This record gives sequence, C-alpha cells and structure tokens, in this order.
Amino acid sequence: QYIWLNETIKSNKQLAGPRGSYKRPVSVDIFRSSTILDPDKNYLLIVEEFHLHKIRLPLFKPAGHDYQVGIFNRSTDEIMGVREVDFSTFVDEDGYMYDYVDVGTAINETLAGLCDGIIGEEDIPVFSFNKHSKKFEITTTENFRNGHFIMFNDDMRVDFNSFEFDDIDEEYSLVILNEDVETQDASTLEFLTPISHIVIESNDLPVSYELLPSIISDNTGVFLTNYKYLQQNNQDYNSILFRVENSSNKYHNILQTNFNRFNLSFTIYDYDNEKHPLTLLPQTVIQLKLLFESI
Amino acid sequence: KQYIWLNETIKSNKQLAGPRGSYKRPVSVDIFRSSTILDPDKNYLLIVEEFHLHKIRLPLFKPAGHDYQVGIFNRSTDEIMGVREVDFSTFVDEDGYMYDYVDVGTAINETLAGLCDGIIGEEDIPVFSFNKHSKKFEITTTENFRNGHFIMFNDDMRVDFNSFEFDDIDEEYSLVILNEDVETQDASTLEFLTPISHIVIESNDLPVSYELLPSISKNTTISDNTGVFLTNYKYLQQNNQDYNSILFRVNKYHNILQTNFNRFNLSFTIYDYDNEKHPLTLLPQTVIQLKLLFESI
Amino acid sequence: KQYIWLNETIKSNKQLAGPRGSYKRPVSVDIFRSSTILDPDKNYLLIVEEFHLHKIRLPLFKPAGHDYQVGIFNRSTDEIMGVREVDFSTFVDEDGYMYDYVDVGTAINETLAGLCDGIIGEEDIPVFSFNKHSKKFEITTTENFRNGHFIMFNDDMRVDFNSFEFDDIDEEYSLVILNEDVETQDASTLEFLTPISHIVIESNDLPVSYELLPSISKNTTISDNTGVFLTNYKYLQQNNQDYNSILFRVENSSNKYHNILQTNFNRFNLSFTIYDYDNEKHPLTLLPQTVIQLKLLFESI
Amino acid sequence: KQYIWLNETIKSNKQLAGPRGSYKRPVSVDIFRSSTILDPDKNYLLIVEEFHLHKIRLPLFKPAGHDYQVGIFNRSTDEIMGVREVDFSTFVDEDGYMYDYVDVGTAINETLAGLCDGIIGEEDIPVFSFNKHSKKFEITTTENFRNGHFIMFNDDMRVDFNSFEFDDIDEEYSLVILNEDVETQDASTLEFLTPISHIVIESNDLPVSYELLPSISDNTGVFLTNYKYLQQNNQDYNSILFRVNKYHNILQTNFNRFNLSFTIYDYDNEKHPLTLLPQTVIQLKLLFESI
Amino acid sequence: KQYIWLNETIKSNKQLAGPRGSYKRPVSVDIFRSSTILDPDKNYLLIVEEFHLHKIRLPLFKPAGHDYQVGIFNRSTDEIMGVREVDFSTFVDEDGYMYDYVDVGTAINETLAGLCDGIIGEEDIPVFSFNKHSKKFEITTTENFRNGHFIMFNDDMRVDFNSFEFDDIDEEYSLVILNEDVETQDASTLEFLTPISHIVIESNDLPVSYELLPSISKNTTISDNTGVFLTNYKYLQQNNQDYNSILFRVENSSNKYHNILQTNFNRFNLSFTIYDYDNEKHPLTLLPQTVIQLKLLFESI
Repeated sequence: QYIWLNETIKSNKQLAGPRGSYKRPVSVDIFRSSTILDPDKNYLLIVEEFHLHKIRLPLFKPAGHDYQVGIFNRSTDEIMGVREVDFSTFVDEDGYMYDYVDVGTAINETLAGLCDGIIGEEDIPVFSFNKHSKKFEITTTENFRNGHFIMFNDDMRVDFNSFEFDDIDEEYSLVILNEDVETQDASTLEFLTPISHIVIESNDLPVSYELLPSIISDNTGVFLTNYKYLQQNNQDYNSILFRVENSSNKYHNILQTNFNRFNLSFTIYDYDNEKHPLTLLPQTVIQLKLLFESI
Repeated sequence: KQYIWLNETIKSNKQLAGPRGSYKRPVSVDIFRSSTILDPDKNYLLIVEEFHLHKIRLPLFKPAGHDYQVGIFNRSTDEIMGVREVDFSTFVDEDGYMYDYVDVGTAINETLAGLCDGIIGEEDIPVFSFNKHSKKFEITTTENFRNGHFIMFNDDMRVDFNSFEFDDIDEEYSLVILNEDVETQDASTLEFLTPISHIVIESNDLPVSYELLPSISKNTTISDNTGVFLTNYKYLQQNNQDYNSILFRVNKYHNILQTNFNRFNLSFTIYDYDNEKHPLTLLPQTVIQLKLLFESI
Repeated sequence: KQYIWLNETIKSNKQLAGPRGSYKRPVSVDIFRSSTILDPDKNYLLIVEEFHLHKIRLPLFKPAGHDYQVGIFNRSTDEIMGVREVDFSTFVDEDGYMYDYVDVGTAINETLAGLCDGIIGEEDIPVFSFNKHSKKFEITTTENFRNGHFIMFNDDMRVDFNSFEFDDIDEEYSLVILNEDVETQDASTLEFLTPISHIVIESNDLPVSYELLPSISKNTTISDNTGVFLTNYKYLQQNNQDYNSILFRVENSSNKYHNILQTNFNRFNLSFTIYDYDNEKHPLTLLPQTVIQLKLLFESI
Repeated sequence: KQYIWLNETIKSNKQLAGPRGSYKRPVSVDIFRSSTILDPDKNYLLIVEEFHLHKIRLPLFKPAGHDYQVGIFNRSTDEIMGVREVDFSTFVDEDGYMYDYVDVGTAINETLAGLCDGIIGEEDIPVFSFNKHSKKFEITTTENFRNGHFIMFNDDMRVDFNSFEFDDIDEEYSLVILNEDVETQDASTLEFLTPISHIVIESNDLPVSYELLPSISDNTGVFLTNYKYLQQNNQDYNSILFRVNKYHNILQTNFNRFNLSFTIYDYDNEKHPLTLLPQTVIQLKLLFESI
Repeated sequence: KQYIWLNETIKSNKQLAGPRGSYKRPVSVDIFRSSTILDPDKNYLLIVEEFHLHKIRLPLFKPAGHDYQVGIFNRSTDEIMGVREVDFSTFVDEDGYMYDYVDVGTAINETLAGLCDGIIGEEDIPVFSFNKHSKKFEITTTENFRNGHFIMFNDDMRVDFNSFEFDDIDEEYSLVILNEDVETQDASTLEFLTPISHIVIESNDLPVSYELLPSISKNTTISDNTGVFLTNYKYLQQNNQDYNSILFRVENSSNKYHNILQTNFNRFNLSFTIYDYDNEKHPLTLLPQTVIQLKLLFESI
C-alpha cells in the first residue's frame, strides 16, 4: 500500500515582508479530519520530492574563517607587513554574505590598506572576483612582480588553493605571479560556501529519530530527508529541486500508526553545525510530496 | 507475478484541434476493452512507464503572478525620477499567457522607454532586451547615461532577473550596477520566469487510490481533499522554445482498489506555480503516446 | 531464482543485403536449440538486457506527414503576393522517405525561389538552408528584401521550424522576423522532423504475453487488439547522421518484463521493426556492413 | 541474506610483460584459498561489482574487416578516370591491427595520391587526413580540383566515413561533394571504425551457469561479466573503469579455486585475450550473493 | 523491517592537526552510545549512505612508482647523444609524494635541460611543461631543434604521457614527433599519473563480515587473507587540484552492503584510509580546516 501526501506553500509581500524581512520560517501544518494511516499496518516514510522555488541562500560566513594577507619583499628578503581581513563592513545582521564579488572586495581593501604606506599606487595589486569564470583573479604590474610577492596565510591558501603557491613559513605562502592577470586553475566556491545541507524536520510526527553525536552521547534528531547542497555559481537566489531515483534507501520507520496532524519545517545546516531555518520571500513557492509505504 | 502492459495513443488534426489549436481541445483518451483487464483474484499496482507529448505548445510567462516595476534614479540630484509598473496587457493572450522571452523583454523595455521620454535624451535611453543566443537578458546603455543615472528594479524584478549585479537603496528598490555599454546576466534565469510547474495524468473513473491534498480553501488548514493522479512530471524551461516535444521514461506506484473494470478515461493536466490548473490542449500536429503497466503483487 | 542468458548475433554481406542494402532484407533471427531452453517446473519473465544495431540506415524525414507552405508578403502594398505548397517529389525515394536535412532545406529553398522568380529580383531572393555544423536551419537575405518584404510560413512550417522568431498575421500564416543578413534558429528542431518514433523487437511465434493495444478502426473505440513487444526503444534524432550505430542497455531496476506463458519450447523468431509517429510500421533492413548483437534474459520467480 | 566479497589484483613488470607488452602475456588470475569460500547448504548468485583495467593498450582499427576503395571522376569528360583499392598492409601489425587514426588517414591518402600520380598535377592532388583535435577526418582540395573533378568513395568507405555529404552515381560508388578548401565531417565516426565490441571476464573451471550461444545450434559459453567498449578518442592507451542486475547462477557450492581471464570480442566475433603491459595494474571485485 | 540511521561528524583546528596538517593525525572517530544500537532478534546489513571529506589534501604523483627516462637523438649523425634518468628527489616531500603537476613538468624539464647542456645551444634547448589551463603537457621548441634533433621518451614516459605523437626506434625508446613551436598532448593523461586508487572506511572493532583479499606473499600463491571494509570509493584525478572536497552518495552501485555478525555492541571506531596503485595503504590525515561528515545505515532483515 502506497499513501501519497502532497503539500504546498505560497507567499506574498504581506506574509514574508519586503525582501523577506520578517524572516518567516518555512513551515506547514498538515491537518486532516480523517486518520491518515491504516491501524493494522506498519509504514515507512520517504520524501519523494520537494521544490524550493525562489529562495535566498548565503554564499559566505566570515566568522568561520581567519584570513590574513601580507606583502613580501624580494630584495630585502623579509615580511613587510601582515593584515587581518576585515569583513564587518560587508556582513548582514545574521553573519552572512550573499555575493562573491564582495568577498573579493573585502580581501582587496585589506590588501590595498596594507600597501598604502609601503608601495606606490600604480603597483598596488588588485584582488577581484570574475563573474564570468567564477574564479578569483590577481591583477598586478611587472614592477610589482620583480620587486615583491603577495602572501596568503593557511586559511586563505586552502580556500583559494587553485593559485600556484610557494611555502616560506609554517603559516604563510607566496602567490607565484607570472603575468598581468593571474587567475585560479579551477573554481573554489565549494570551499567558501557555509551551506552543507537542507533538512526537513518535524517536532510532532511519530517517526524514529536519527542517531547523532553530543552537544558519550544519547542524542537524537528528527530528519525526514537530507539534501546535500553545492554552490554551483554566484547565484544568491535559487530554485532547489529534489527527486529520488529508482532504489533510494532513505526511508524512516513510523513508530505510531494513529495520527491526523503534523508539522514540517525546512532547516539549513552549516559546515560548523550551526542550524538555522529557511525563510520565505514574497515570491517563494514550496512543494512537497511524502510517501508512506506499507511493509 | 504478472505484467499487463497497456499502450495508448492520440493522433490529431485541424478538425479535432482547430487552426493553431484554437478550439483548445483537452488531451484525453477513453480506454475501452471488450475483455476485463485484470484477473479478479490478484491485487495490482499502477505505474506510468512512459509517455510522449510530441508537438505541443506551452506558455513561457504569466504576467498576473508578477509585479514588475522599473525606475530611474538621478545621481546628480540623488533622488528618484520616477517609477512605473510594467504593462503586459498588449502582449498577453486571452488566457493570460505569453510565449516568447523576446516579448517579455520588449514589454519591460517599452515601460523603460515610456518612463524616460521627457526625462532623458533619446540617444541616452537605456535598452532592455532578451538575447536569443545566450538565453540571458541584457541592458544596453551609453557612458553618458551611466555617469548620470541608474536603472531601478523593484523586488520582483530583482529576484526573477537576479544574475545582474544590484545595489539596495530602500525597502523596495535596487539599482542595477552597469560598467559597460552591454551588460548581461551572470547566469540564465528562465527557471524563475516560467509559470509551468508540472504535467500530470489524471482520471475521473479509474478505480485507483487518491493522493492526499491540502484543502481547496486557501485560508483553512484542515483538509479532506483528494485527487486522482497517475503520474507527476516536473517541467523545467530549458530555453526560449514555445513548442515542445516532452518525453518521459521511468517508487511511483498507485494501488488499484477494484478489479472489475474495462472502461477508463485519462486526461493530461498542467499545474502552474500559483496552483491554478488547466488542461493540456492539442495542436493539429500533436501526437501523444502513453504506456501503462499494471503490476501484480 | 534462475538466470538463463541467450546471446545472439547477425552478420551480413553484399549477396545477402544487396548494393547499399537495396534488397531490403528484414533483420530476422531464427533461434533453434537441440535441448529445451526452460525448466518445465518454473515460471519465467523475459527482458531484453541489451542489443546493438551496428551500421544501419534510418530515414530522417517523411514528406507525407507534413503540409508545408511558404509565401511572400509585400510591406508596401500590405498584402500577400503569393503562396506555394512545398513539393518534395523529386527528393523522395521509393518508400516515401528522405535521408538528409540538407535536402529538406534545398526543397524549401527551391519552392521559395520559384515563388520569387517573377516578382522579386534575383539579387535579393531569400535563401533557406540547413547549416551542417550547428544543426540549425538558416534564412539568408538582403537589407533591401527585409525593408520591402516578409517570408511567410504556414501553421505546419511554423511548428516544425519553431525556433525562428515569428509574428502571427492570420489564423494560418506567420511572418518570419528577420533583422540581419544571416538569420538562424534559437534551438535545434530536428526532433520535430524525424519520422522515427521507436524501434521494436517482436516475435511471431514466442509464447509470451501480448501488450494491450487500441483498435485498428478509426470509427470504433472498443478494443480487442493485442501486439507482441519484447522491447520498445525510444529513438531520438541527435544530428544529420543518415547512418547510425544504436546501442541499448537496460538501466538498473527497470520494469520492462513480459510474462512467458508456456515453459516448453526450443525455437522462436525475432524481427526488428520501426514504428513511425503516424503508427505506420516497417521492418529494419540490413546493409552489407550490418552487425547486430542481442542479449535476452529469462528470469524465474 | 549473505554477501561474500572477493577482492583480487594483478601487478606487472618488464620481466613479466616485456618491452611494450611484446611477450603478449594474457591477463589472468588464479584465485586459491585455504578455507572453503561458500557455505555448503546455501545457493549463491555471482555478480562482478567493479573491475579496473589500468594502463592497457587496445587496437583502434582492423583492416581485415573493411574493403575500402577510392576513385577519381572527371566532370569535363563525365567518366571514371580510375579506381584503386586502399592497401593497409604497410601500417598493420602482426595480429592484423592498427593503433592510430592518423595512420588510417595516411593509408587512404597514399592510395588517393597514388591514383592521381599520372593523371593530375601535384598542385591539385587532394589530401585525406585525420584532425587530432576535432576527432574528424578532413579532405583538403584546391578550387581547380573541385571545378574539374570529384572524389569517389565505394559503399564500405561511404558507411564508415558517412558524415561527409554524398551524391550517388551508381550501385557501388558515391561522389564526395566539396565546396571549400578544407571540408570536414558533420560528426565523429570512430564508433564505426573501432573493431572492439566488448570486453569479457571468462573462466574455464568455475562452477557457474553458462550463457547460450549460436553456431540449428547447441553451443554454450561461460561469461561472468560483459563490458561494452566504445572508442571516445584517438587514445591508443587506456584506463578502463567499470562499476555496476547482471547475475549468474553458481551450480555447485563446493570449490576454493578458479581461473579468471580477460578477453576481447570484436565485431567479426574473432576473440583474442587482453595482454599485459609492464605498467599495468588490474583490479577486480566479485560478489557472491545468497538466497 | 527497520532502518537505523547513524550520523557522525569531525571538526578540526591548528592545535589538533598542526600547521598545514604537519602532525599527520589520522582521520578517526569513536562512536560511543549509552544505549545499545541494534535490536537483539533481527539480522542487520550495513551500508555507508554518504560521507563528505571537506577540505583535505591529497598527493597527485608518486615518483617511486615510475622509472622515467629522457634522451636526445641527432638527425644528422643518426644516433643517440645521451639518455638521463629523471631525478624527482629535490621536489618530493618526506613521505614520497608530489602535490602539483607543474612541478612534475619542471622535474622532467630540468632533466631534459641538463642533458642538452654540452650538446645544444641555449636558445634551442627544448622546454617540457604543464599547462594549468588545458590540463596537458606541452613541448616548446625552435625550428632549428626540430630540423636537427628529436626528444626521446622511454616506455614508462611513453605510457603515462601517451597523447603526444610518437615513433618507435627500439624496444625501450620512442621519438616525440614535433612539427610546431608549441606541441601539446591530444588529450589529458592525469589518470595515468595519479597514485590515489581508492579511499576506504575501515573499523578495527566493528563486528562485521570481512572481504576476501589475495595473498601477502610472493612465494605461496594460495591465500587466507581478509580485511574489514565498510565502503570502497574509487577516486579519479580531475585536474591539478591539490586540496579537495570529496563527496560520496550511494545512488547507484547500492549493492555495497555488509553482514553484521554480532548484534550486541555499542561502540566502534571508524577510520579513513587511502590505497595506492602499488597497493600500499596510508591513512587520510586532517588539516586545521577539515570537516568530515558521515552517515551509516543499519538495515534489518
């Protein structure tokens, strides 16, 4: 026996707020007059599909990183200076950033402020994001490359690993520049994104919880599905579509048969395990299809 | 274990469909057999193995669901010169749909040209357009416009054409950051413009178990609402193609409640993102194919 | 559970198939075993695990299906100068097929040129054609033609060459919007032209359950009809390739099983058959160079 | 329900395989265990979960299969000037194979050049060649050649190099239409030219249910797996990876020894083994699944 | 029937793993639950659903495995002028690995340049190098070098850099055919250079059935060897990326189940291990920025 349950959420300006400023969590109450399941049977739950049409996800989270840029002199053979990359001007209230151009601007302003006293404005290097290639780029003069190197610390080195590097120190590495415009060997947006996965969870649905580590552990958490997210490009706004294939093992046992209501909520888990709820926009449309399959 | 396969097909012509499909005839099939289809002692599941909607027409855009507004900002005086609501009424068909993204771009452009009429000199009027080859919208401007003015997109414009670079200025409006004569999107956004969500096969008289639905009443939460659906095909708009040939090939089972039938109807239906349903209709050139599998447990 | 695999092959040559496969010999395989294939005590499901139609020729267009018409509009006088039906009769072989999209483009171009022969000067006659590289049709015009006139497509032409930009004048006719000297399609429309729907393996003497089909009559809905179908491969015309090498392999956990009814047999025939969109069936014919592989599975319950 | 996995591997060296695999040592593994593999009471199915043929060499062409012929037509006189057969014998190895599509393009070009040697001058001799970048064969000509002459392909050339535009003059020969200096193919046709049909793992001593084969017939042949090979590019040396309901019945559950070979079937069905190289590292993972 | 889901995650920092992961701490996690995990009466299978090795370093080349040799040939005198062995020792790390194909290109180049020292002019010395953009090795030469000489690759080089156009002269050595200033490979060969074969999850103290391995010894061809393996991720080197973010999800190849032998347990240890093509094993090691995620399915029968 296959029991199918469709659900939808609309939105508008009045429910969500301008630019979704009310941060209303994505949630649906399911509520039926009749009972949903047959008392004499045992049911596995699986989420067959969902569609998160028109939502806004963050692209970068400064708190998790400790970036540091520096300048190295080739004649004198020493470190001239090192500065910490200051994101506080570009961050929203919740500690997020929504554009990889701005990650590049932050890194650039730190780099420009460091070379203010030391190097002439003609040769101050420029760090920027290229919208077309999805790659960060370093733009420099020939005078700069003969005189100096740009230095990255390890956090920078790892997240922007597609540049060519030379290790000088336990921490710091030199960026090897051979041309006016130097770009990344490969995109590294996967390394920058804080989003790990999006999850459907219910406080009141009688379903066997998944086993977790501690905040030794006896900890548990309700998870109906587990969507792994990957930042493909610089798109702040997204339309995320999920559909299972022929033999997905992603079932969950239902412990009690007799219920006529429950709540479903969409939540985002970051790479540092800070969970936060997915919120509506005026234009958001959410769709959802649960299967209850008898054993 | 038993595999009963039921093929079915619809040919079309000008008589059935009308010129350009103007009769709006629903896609539908009666399957009528002399013998009974299923064996009385078994229980069966139903899955749609494949279908083909060869030569059909689908809408590319539905203006009713959007509130697009463009505006001009003056950098010298640092204030809003005007804001106008984009008017799609001269581009829309009788059922509220549009069928070309070049036309979506023209609609936006004419609003922009009307808004700039007295306020900016003709040579410096910016041009909004859809690029057929890249499937991206573009803004074309003079350097003299860029030094003087910004184009303003409201929140709905902001979201649906999100791959331009923006700068917020208040609760509602956002400035389009232009640095070159031709400025284009970083990424196609046709998925944000299409109104078509899914195509569904349904039936009024096939003895098959319903799916549970949220209530018809949009305010109330309680629901005893159901509906027959045999399959659920998610549609994604890949490009600027009005006319399509949709092909589907195959967990998606449905229980058959009673065994004693030889008649049923099948109808293809389109659901939009605003949940309004409407029938898939024929063209003269439409050919439709369909394959059901009744599978015994 | 039991798995009984049955590999099979077909070779060919000039004598068997004829020059360029001109004898039209159907692809057919007598399987014949000395021993009985299946064990009497068990029930068996049949699935075609893979095949390979190496080096065959399929048609790309079938003029019978289509009612193409082109016209010329005059923008000065704002009326139709003329309209003509597109005639393929010279390009078509015996069977009613065409085998190259360059020819499809030529036939439309001829019709268009013959329509402009009296009226418009030879220097700015428009040129319809098929671009081999992009797999897209193209309209080549002069600026003088564009200012003066429009090319008209009818409803059938409109649908099958849908990627051009169009303005609809009438219930029937549409004007092709041209802004530049060489105008092309937004997207490939070869899927709208290929007459091949699917390719089928059917046996005239294998004890296997038949698929239910709709009635032969256009007038009656009540159906008794049935057909033998072992597999049903959906074909899609990717490019302008006349000759093809078609390979099918069953994905993990498909449902394309048929019940076998009788458990006692040691011979059966397998033909390969092509269905078109108009439901006209015709057999897959050999070439001299045609190798054909095939692999059935008989799976017990 | 029981899953019993059997990892296996092969290594190699100069002394085992020879310079450029010149010994032709077949790929083979003797599995031999102290304990009995399977339970005596149960029934088992055999599926090959994954194999990796790392650093191997496979032929790209086999002239034996093909009967190519080229010709020159004259447009002024309107008649066939000559027809020569394409001789591959200079580029072929001992086993009848060829290992690069540029050499396939050269062989046809030498035949084409030899046919125009007496008739047309060197300035207008057409040039047949393989483009390494596009994976497509090209015909280079002059304007003087195109106005005067055509190039004739026979039916076997016509089917394997089908992407060119053609005009049929008779039952065997077809003119290649040419409008520019460098004319090329509509699409890649390496799938036509490759003689490798599939790659098979076959035993000679394992108790497993055989697959029914043709010859009236009563033949049978043991095959543990079947990998369908397709030629993606002009890469002579390869690294073939396979990961997976391709099951087989194990007839007897009392054994602890068998010999797994690797074999290459061609489109003419002529079978031959997969030979090692010094650098080769072959991997394999069988599954025994219970009922 | 029952589906028990076990989630596990690992974080890191400077103190834990060391600057650039200098301490080489292996990736390992202890699962310790106060309750028993499984129900006594049922029989459970184990499959790994998904893991995510976020921000980790992996080697791209392992010189020990190869014996590369380069040579110079003289076209005038028609003989070998010399053959040097490619020395990687100045580029390798402590553990025998190289983390950049640019550096593999330089190694070959230094060897090639040193071999031309006495014999060829500074301008006409050929240059071998890796192209970051195309992922292909290139040979930059003068017209004067090509008219006078050829570069010679031994068999090991010939295989791993097979996409150049070669010509055999003897059993070991092969000329590289060069017709332009810059000559590139026809296709990528990074698959031929990577030493990482697969990444593996294993456990010393989980009661689960072991897989059957071949013999440790060269002498006795008979085997008795077994190993504990929870999953087997086949790795493929896409590009020149030193640092990686490896995601696995069981979508297809879902046969990778393992029989749990004992139901009575509440604790085990999961460790990540890398196997190379010479079958040497070494652990996966953390970095300060590494985050590892894991999900296990215990499924009953």
